[PDB]
Amino acid sequence: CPRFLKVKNWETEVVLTDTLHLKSTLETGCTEYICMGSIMHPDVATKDQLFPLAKEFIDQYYSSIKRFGSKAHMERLEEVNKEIDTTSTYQLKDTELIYGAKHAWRNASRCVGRIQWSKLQVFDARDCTTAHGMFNYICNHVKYATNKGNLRSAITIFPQRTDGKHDFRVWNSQLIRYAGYKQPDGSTLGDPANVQFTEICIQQGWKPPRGRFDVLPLLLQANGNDPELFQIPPELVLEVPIRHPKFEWFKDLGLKWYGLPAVSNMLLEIGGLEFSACPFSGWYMGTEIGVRDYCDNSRYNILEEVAKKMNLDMRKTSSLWKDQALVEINIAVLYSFQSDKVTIVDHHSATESFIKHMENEYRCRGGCPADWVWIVPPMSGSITPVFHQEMLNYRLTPSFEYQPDPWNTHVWK
Amino acid sequence: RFLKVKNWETEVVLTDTLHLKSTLETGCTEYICMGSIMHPATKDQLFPLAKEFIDQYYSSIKRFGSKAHMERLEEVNKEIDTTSTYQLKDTELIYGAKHAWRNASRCVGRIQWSKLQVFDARDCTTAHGMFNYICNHVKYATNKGNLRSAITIFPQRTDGKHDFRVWNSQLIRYAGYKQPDGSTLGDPANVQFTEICIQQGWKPPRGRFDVLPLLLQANGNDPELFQIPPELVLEVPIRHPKFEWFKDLGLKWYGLPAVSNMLLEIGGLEFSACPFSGWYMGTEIGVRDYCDNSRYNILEEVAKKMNLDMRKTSSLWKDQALVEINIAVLYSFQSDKVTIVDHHSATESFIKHMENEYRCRGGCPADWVWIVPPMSGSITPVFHQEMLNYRLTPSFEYQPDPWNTHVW
Ligand code: HEM
Ligand code: HEM
Ligand SMILES: Cc1cc(N)nc(CCc2c(F)ccc(CCCN(C)C)c2F)c1
Ligand SMILES: Cc1cc(N)nc(CCc2c(F)ccc(CCCN(C)C)c2F)c1
Ligand SMILES: C[C@H](O)[C@H](O)[C@H]1CNc2nc(N)[nH]c(=O)c2N1
Ligand SMILES: C[C@H](O)[C@H](O)[C@H]1CNc2nc(N)[nH]c(=O)c2N1
Ligand SMILES: [Zn+2]
Repeated sequence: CPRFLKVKNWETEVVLTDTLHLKSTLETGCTEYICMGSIMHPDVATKDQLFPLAKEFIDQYYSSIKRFGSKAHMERLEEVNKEIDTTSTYQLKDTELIYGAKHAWRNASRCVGRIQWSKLQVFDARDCTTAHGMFNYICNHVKYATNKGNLRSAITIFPQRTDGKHDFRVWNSQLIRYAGYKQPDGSTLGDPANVQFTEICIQQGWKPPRGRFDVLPLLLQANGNDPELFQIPPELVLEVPIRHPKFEWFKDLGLKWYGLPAVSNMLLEIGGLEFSACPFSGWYMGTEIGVRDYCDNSRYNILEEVAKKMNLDMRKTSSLWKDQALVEINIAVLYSFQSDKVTIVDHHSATESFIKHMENEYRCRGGCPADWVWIVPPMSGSITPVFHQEMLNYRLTPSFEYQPDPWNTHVWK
Repeated sequence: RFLKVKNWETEVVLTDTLHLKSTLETGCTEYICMGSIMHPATKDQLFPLAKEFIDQYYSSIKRFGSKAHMERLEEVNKEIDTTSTYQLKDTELIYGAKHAWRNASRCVGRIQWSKLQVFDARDCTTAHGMFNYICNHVKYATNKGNLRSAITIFPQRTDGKHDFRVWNSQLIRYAGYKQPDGSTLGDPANVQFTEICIQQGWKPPRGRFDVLPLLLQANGNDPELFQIPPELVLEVPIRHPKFEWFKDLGLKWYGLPAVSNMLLEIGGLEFSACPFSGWYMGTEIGVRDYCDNSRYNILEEVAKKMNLDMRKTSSLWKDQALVEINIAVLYSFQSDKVTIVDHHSATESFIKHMENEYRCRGGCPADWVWIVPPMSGSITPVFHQEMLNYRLTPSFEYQPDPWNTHVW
């Protein structure tokens, strides 16, 4: 690989130089002859696999605190090596855990919100042993991160994987999501993205209200045991009813959304250790709700009803009735969150912040891996500055990774 | 290995085998993806490239290994020997030009690829000849508004000192003028090219929509200026179907999009002058040409006339104005019966095209970064379509601007 790589911004002519790609660890999926940049997704570590992975992370940590090569650095290396020898695994210090989690966010090429990466509140839940205890930790996470609408980014980290038969898992894909119910006639009530998980909950004992916006229960697995159901206390679930500053009829659509986006199905990898339950939360970019959740055809799919109430001609695509309604929906989402004082960022502000963040990372870190396909927002892409910014994508560790859905792998007791 | 692509909206899965036929590089490696980077012979090298292309041509007409196939291979071999190059048959030129379009991973309009009028201009020797060929192209492709796809192919490169080049980036474009007070009148994308035309003698009208002259280089000589006859240049005044004040913005655009700075590569031969044209997708004018900060940059003016609150980004005033501008563009072209396609229809056609190509050909190289439209991405079907990008030949390639290589 070449030592310096240049990226250009085609609207400002700014050229940045990346050297950080030389620390790339895992594979992108691309080759010299094919690029998999738009592919959405392109039994443990042995003692011998673990040694070099831990040393790499420990070296990186001691370099970050300006103590590389120090007595404490060499001592930590030796203590980790011994621990891997006698137990075939090792435990992270609290300092290392916090550094690792922050950097997994810093390295997340698909995240436009990373200017905030260093202000992550890390909750250490490695002492947790039961699903009730997981429920307690998650309730505390939700209450802290919500903060009455002044949202704060946070992560809660449950015990790492050991032999793969004792995984901690949150079976929910996000901590707060709405149920979906398939009907005998083929229609769907609620959120069509969550139909599979809803059916699982119902099979596990959940009594479904069968409404349009039913907060799903938590389904929590500790130490490889069968998962258990818990209802989040509704006073902890902050929600925003959606209304429009101009269209009085918009509130009559009965739409609302939850304030806290909190991913709970990813895997956090630090120094070769695997934290399979590590729910993390931030705050929304408006388009995640107003474009994807609401206007995706396989989601709530409200473009038609909004367009009807806007009295647009919906017979010709070239009237751009979809585009016109999509903007108003996103105007309403941003207006409703700001009116209720719940943190939210519009796509113009977020992408301008990300450009400033990326320039700082190139200057102070030597690069910033970024996945253009994910960074550019799903509406008005080219009137945001990220559209014109060349990006390099590569995988640094620590990182957040996808993992198989737990119902596909769990050995029922 | 067989590679699968999934559409996440329809859950349709396609299987790609065609990528096994590529050997040009993408720029990516196993460790770094450059998918959002815009730009990442001899007798010795020529014959294998020639043979590959002849092979796929005779394989395409189902006479692979025929006597005609055998004879052409040896004919081409003797010619690369005795002349250091070779000349394509007419049938081969047409096939190679259609397939360069079919292979253009960044083009959402490829459902049309085999409806392409190919104009053979390989006997051209002077800039006057190029001008005549180009005027004929423009008149044919414009067709009084019923636009027809076309390409004109000038003589191939020989030693690199005798290149044919269209110095314009598109056949029809608007001049851009650096103002004394610091700003820009016209189109800022073209400020440099406009200055070169003035430096070469063109008398600029210093307006907002001044059609640039053609600047044409033949056989490596200095380029020459030519005015396209105005009756050949079809233009559309932009008005809005509800905002009657929109026409008072004074906006217009040309109907014929015609790229003239790329390089066409067929069987290892390089055609440095190959202007090709089709018809517009509305967002090309309404989103990029009008609203890029480094282009005409009219969002502020439009949002003014709509009386939108412009103090905070979160009112989405930019997004509102953007949609109205794009409604006006489509409405104006359609009212004047000038061919144009909206991004919803275009991307729908491209998904259908992908389906056709997977069935009959085993895949379709496609660049998601370029295929997805610059507005309303995820409400178009391409947003949810996984795509494999790879380089098949014949192809269109970028080349350096001639004013950085030419010696006068
Ligand atoms: C603080 C405000 C934040 C904002 C505005 C934000 C914004 C976003 C957005 C818009 C996406 C694309 C989401 C999608 O289309 O599904 C994304 C992806 C992602 N974010 Fe952030 N995020 C924030 C906080 C966080 C935090 C705290 C973490 C982890 C510590 C994080 C990690 C990620 C990851 C891993 C992805 C990619 C996951 C995937 O591949 O699906 N984000 N973010
Ligand atoms: C017939 C109607 C056509 C439509 C609607 C169409 C649409 C488009 C659009 C919207 C783009 C992106 C352009 C940009 O963002 O600057 C594009 C790219 C491209 N088109 Fe098509 N196109 C058409 C015809 C053609 C023809 C006839 C050719 C060649 C014979 C062609 C070759 C290309 C190439 C090579 C690119 C990629 C350019 C690059 O790499 O920068 N297109 N097309
Ligand atoms: C922490 C946070 C901030 C924010 N603004 N939005 C979210 C929800 C969107 C989102 C992510 F960001 C990251 C990951 C997922 C889930 C991965 C799903 N993959 C397979 C499409 C996600 F759905 C989370
Ligand atoms: C044939 C045709 C149909 C259509 N719809 N639009 C156009 C103009 C846009 C366009 C292209 F398509 C292809 C290439 C360029 C040149 C882009 C500049 N390079 C340096 C990125 C272009 F600017 C041409
Ligand atoms: C940096 C990035 O590659 C660049 O802005 C690309 C992105 N996608 C694009 N897509 C199209 N259709 N046209 C473009 O000019 C671009 N520009
Ligand atoms: C096929 C394609 O990769 C898929 O639709 C991706 C595109 N980009 C995205 N970008 C974001 N932010 N979120 C997404 O879910 C997707 N989906
Ligand atoms: Zn790639």
